[PDB]
Amino acid sequence: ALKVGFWPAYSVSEFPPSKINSRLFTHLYYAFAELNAPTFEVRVPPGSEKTAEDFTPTVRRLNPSVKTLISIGGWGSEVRDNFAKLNSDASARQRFVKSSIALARRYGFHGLDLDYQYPEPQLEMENFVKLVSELTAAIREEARTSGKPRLLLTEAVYFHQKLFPWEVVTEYPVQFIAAGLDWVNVMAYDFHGSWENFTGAPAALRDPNSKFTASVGIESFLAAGMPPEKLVLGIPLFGRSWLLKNNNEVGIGAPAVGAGPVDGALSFSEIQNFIRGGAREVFDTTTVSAYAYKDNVWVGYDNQQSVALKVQYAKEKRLGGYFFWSVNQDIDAILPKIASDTWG
Ligand SMILES: CC(=O)N[C@@H]1[C@@H](O)[C@H](O)[C@@H](CO)O[C@H]1O
Repeated sequence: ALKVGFWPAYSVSEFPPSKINSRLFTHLYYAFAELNAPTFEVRVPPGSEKTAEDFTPTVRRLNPSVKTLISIGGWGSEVRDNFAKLNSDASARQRFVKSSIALARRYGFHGLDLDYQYPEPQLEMENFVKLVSELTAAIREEARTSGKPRLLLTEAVYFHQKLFPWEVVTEYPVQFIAAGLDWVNVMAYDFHGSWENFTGAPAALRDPNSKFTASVGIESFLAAGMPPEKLVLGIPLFGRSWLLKNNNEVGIGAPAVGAGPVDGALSFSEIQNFIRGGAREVFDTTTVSAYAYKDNVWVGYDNQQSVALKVQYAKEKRLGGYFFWSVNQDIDAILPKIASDTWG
């Protein structure tokens, strides 16, 4: 049973690793190491070496049996473009594989994660396969030479097995992945947000009149032949916010006029403050989700109830477990506790 949390190093000032309740997790990820083009000598951001080093011993103080992984990449065009440059260059791939393994070992991480959004189109998937093929070979060789247990290898995946459901240009090679990776982190969120001019459930578990749901995505990996234990269901600890066109239209599907605070996203903790400050919270049973609104601000997120429901779902579907992005966004570890209690 995998209980996974992502900690972003950029949150270090407001939420250092010591604040993580690691008793609620089996694995904690450090996000993110840099690809560092053009050499592709992977590294943590220069000047953060101490933070990277202290991460694992720190989180193990509260839970000595917790394991850690370091994630390489992240979202955005720069990371995507750098993966694309890297994967097409055999020499660069060799430098990446060598430096990534060294990076994990340097700081005492138990594994590596690749966060590439996204390996499309077909050429990019094929070249990513080359990278992972070489990385897995090196991981096994490093275990034999060192006498240590091999590093874990995971990767972030789109909510759906096809890239993309509406226009398929490539797809995740599920048998390759099941063979080479310990698990995948399914990003079952950001289905809806301020890029749309209507409010919606940003991480809907299901929806009777929509294909953008966690369940539809999970079903697609399972249909493709992925062993269910290889799938780890992502749950956001943030919500997507909109500014309402009309303050008296406050339900799902209400017209909107742009991103709410802060640039279209609020942490769960910020959403708690929003409610304590007068916002009305609604649970939407149709989508298995929450939303909250006050004046012209509307936010959709996962709450205590929807998280319990999503974790039970993951158990029903026989998944490997769940992950949260990102742990700094729930300062009192409200949702990680509910999730851990639900699975146990
Ligand atoms: C489920 C999905 O694909 N969601 C994406 C979202 O991640 C992205 O931020 C947005 C804006 O480009 O476009 C959506 O289609």
